[PDB]
Amino acid sequence: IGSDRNEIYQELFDFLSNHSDLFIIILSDQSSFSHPTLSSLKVLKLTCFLFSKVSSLFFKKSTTTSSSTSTTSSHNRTQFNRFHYCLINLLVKYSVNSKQIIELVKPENIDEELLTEKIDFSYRKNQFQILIKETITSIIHDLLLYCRKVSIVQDSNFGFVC
Amino acid sequence: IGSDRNEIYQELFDFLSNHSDLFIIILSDQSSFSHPTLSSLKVLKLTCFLFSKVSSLFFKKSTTTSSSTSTTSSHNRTQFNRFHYCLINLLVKYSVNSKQIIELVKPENIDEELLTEKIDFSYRKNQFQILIKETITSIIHDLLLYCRKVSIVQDSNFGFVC
Repeated sequence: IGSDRNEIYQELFDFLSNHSDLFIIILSDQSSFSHPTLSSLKVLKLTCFLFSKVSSLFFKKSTTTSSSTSTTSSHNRTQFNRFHYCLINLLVKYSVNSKQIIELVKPENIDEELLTEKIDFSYRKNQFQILIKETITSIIHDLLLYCRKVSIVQDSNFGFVC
Repeated sequence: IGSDRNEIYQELFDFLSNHSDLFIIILSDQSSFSHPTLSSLKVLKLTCFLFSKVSSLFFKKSTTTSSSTSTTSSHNRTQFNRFHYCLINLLVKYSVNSKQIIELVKPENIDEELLTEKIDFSYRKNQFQILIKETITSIIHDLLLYCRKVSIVQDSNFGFVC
């Protein structure tokens, strides 16, 4: 029903918004690790998808000006601004440096080393440099869905500038 | 006088603690710039020195339990915990990866390219790979002074675990 997808998206909103420092540390991709891995990218692919799904509640819970506690509506909008700049800076990092990231990622498992030897006959690359790249297609895709759901609002009003 | 060094250290404490998210971004050294530079290290050498100087106020303003606003003393201690983990993770990054950092830094000026051609007769290295290294001696030294001033308190009581 019209309830049930918004209920799922509200337990996900209030998850992401209580655990906000962990999700800021994930969504900055401020990686102290001198190589990224395919499993940090597996986690990032899922995190950007969740923010793309919940994006319309991120607009609403930061724009509903209730006639009471100005100290909470400013806080919700400050969390929104932090998450928004992280998600926009990922759309810079993962598009512009896309090729360097595919050339910097390392395997974590013998399954991924056996994809690092093997070529793709369509591409030459190895199969690992394609699984990384198509994980990066996924990161860019739901980041662009987040940007669309934040730039264009209901009744076709404009939202935040991406 | 006994006032005047605490005046200078208080304007520096309340500087570093109001501007906290800028100093967290400096002190994490989560360098998304795919090479570090000597001038980011010039800034980091000064930032670690200021936190080493102010460290004893960072212990006091996070441990003075007044019988009043538990909502502020918990906040001061949360800022302390953020700065402390950054300064400790720098002491990991700059000691263990010390040699790789000297092999990853680039010059920003023709003055520093003219130190990148020139050898040191004592060392072979170039002179730039020594100026980087001795900037890293400086970063490690005042980070170790911070750790000493935070591990060992007045009366020789123990402080925070480094």
